[PDB]
Formats: sequence, C-alpha cells, structure tokens
Amino acid sequence: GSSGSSGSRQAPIANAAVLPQSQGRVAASEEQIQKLVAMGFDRTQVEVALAAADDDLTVAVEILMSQSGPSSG
Repeated sequence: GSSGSSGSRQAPIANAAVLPQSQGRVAASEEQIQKLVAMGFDRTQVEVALAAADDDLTVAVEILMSQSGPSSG
C-alpha cells in the first residue's frame, strides 16, 4: 500500500559554538538543573551545558545527552 510520510525540514543539527570569556552572566536556573538532574544528569554538566546552551533547556538537554563525545577534551 502507501507508506505515506514525507516532510521534515530545517532542523537544529550540530551544537552551537561559544567563544570563551566575555559572555559570562547569570542564566542557569535551579529549575533546569533539576529538570536535567532529575532526568539523570549532573548539576555541573547541566550548568556547563546550560552555559553553552545560553540558558536553553531543550538545547542543554541535548548537550547533556551528547556531552561526552569521542574525544578527551
């Protein structure tokens, strides 16, 4: 028959880079750390991400999920 399904477009692929120094203000919220920590993340990881995320959760989560990559760092 027909399998249908035919769409999907414009998706946020790859993480967004962030230059050091300068950009360093409050943002990370406890609610988030918990929303992440609750999921099974580490406060630190949440913060670190939340940072690069720019106070973003939907993004941070992605970072938390795919934080440790195939590299030492």
